Amino acid sequence: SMLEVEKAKLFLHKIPNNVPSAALAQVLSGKFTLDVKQAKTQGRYYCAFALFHSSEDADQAFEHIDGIEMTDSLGLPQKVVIIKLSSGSRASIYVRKMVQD
Repeated sequence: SMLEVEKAKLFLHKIPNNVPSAALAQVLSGKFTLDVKQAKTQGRYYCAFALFHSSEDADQAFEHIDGIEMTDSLGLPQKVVIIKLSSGSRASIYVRKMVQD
């Protein structure tokens, strides 16, 4: 049942440190909770996990994400989505499913 929790997770990463993690909720739909990981020492980016109630809700939310669909070198489908920052600045963050089976 650990896997069904994991299949309900989206992985948000390459997030610049100037992005407040609460702003990550603006690019996701549905009902989820965000678990933010601390940036490494002298690190510039951080990542977060969005946990939904099921893999179906996670898949539904990932499809709803407004972002460019791409494939990384590992062959994983990922979406590049723009975060509108209150400073008029912006950030590109990457979103993919946690489990790629």
